[PDB]
Amino acid sequence: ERMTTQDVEAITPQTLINIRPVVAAIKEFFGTSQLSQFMDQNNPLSGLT
DNA sequence: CGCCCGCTTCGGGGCAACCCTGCCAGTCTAATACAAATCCGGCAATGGAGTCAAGACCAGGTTCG
Repeated sequence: ERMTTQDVEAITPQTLINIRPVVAAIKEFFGTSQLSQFMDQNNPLSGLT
């Protein structure tokens, strides 16, 4: 999107790349997903299992 | 000639147990300019509401003649 609206001979990948949707996807995977489960450690066997 | 209807299939809504147990989800042209409304801060009319000091006032329980 901003590869066009930005003026040429002025921009740089510091001004192009937005890391905020990237970091949000990782944080919404490790938080609040039904595979990012809470570590069930009431003994070493269930910790392993 | 074009005209219409009986089975077939395609789709579409409804339902599929019950106790506990858990707890808070997203993104960009950017500012001026002005006016009505609102609000809040400070004296300034209070007079009402409370507070004290003083006393007058009884009429009854306590003591002397």
